[PDB]
Amino acid sequence: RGSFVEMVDNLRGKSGQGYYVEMTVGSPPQTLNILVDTGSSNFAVGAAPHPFLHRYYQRQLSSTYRDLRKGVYVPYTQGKWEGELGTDLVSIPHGPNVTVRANIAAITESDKFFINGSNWEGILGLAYAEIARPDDSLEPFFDSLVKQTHVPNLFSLQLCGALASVGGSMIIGGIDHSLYTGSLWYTPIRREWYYEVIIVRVEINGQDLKMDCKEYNYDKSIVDSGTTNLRLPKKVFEAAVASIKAASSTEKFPDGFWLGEQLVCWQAGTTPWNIFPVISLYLMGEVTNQSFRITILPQQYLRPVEDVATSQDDCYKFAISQSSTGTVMGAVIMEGFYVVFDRARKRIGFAVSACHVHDEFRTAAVEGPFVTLDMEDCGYN
Ligand SMILES: CCOc1ccc(C(=O)Nc2ccc(F)c([C@@]3(C)N=C(N)OCC3(F)F)c2)nc1
Ligand code: NA
Ligand code: NA
Repeated sequence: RGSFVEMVDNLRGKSGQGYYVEMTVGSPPQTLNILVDTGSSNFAVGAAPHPFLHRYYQRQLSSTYRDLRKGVYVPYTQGKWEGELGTDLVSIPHGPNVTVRANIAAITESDKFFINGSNWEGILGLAYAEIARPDDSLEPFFDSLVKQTHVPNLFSLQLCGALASVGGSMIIGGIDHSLYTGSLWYTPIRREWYYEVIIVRVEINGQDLKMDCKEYNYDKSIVDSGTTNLRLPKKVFEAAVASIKAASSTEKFPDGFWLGEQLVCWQAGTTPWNIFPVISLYLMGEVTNQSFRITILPQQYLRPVEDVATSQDDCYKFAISQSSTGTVMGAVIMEGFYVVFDRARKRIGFAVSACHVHDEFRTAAVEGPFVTLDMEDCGYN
């Protein structure tokens, strides 16, 4: 409990391509890099020589592979994958010292799923059986892990943002206290499908947006390591952009910047971080009428875009975007914080991440308690 030196720094990635962990599947073990995704529930790996993939799962080489004789077709908003279901032995080399027999979807056809130039070749869905494909009887990886071993039913994620390499830690079965400063504050998991939570108040530079709080969770809010942006429901995004624009008035930007339709660039070394406001989300706390708040910086929500082969300078993408699927606390929130997915107690903890990017005027923050009434009304039904 509290100290997991073998798992610290077991995540890697490149800016904008996600965080992956090394895993092995089959006997003898086949090594694969697997995207860590708290916003889905399937363990699905490339199983055929797609030209973007460095490595793929070759079932015919595993003596422990069992075929489930069932296909799975999974369409997303953009892109899709299709695969064949099976189970095999799975390990995490920089994880606990155990082997699990787990469901795997061997991906045999996909479209817009794998990223050209990325170093991962499958996805580890860490959320619950209820959003598993094809249905909730396909047991997710983490549930198999907790059933078959003595690993405690929680994991924690420290995502450290930055061609450029990102890194992080996924502590499986526990919390490592060197990964955060101050205290952890916990918000209830409202329902176990996504890691769904409830936002009770939103402030821009300390100014309340003053919306009905059910607008903040329309139709859900979730914590998702497999999404880059802070996504906000359309109505909330309009109000939030309007405050942000007002708060940073000392400079003007094309409208398209705020919509993610164009980048903005300044000369190297001179990003004026200080004209942009902090953003605070208050979350439902553990006790009636009690909330706490997490605050991120422009260093989290203005993301550097390295590969602009038609510019000299320092270009950034605005990484807060409008959503129709509810609020998504993606890598933009999570790179501020050490986040604890405490499934045994159905709660999610946040603490200031010991690695988050900041400057000498401001820092990400997790603070409470605050008195907030009517937090139950904030959930959408
Ligand atoms: C800081 C960068 O963070 C990231 C960058 C890229 C990526 C990435 O490619 N994610 C990614 C790729 C394919 C995919 F299928 C998914 C799914 C299943 N999972 C989530 N939660 O949302 C989109 C999705 F439902 F389709 C995510 N993720 C995080
Ligand atoms: Na057990
Ligand atoms: Na600590």
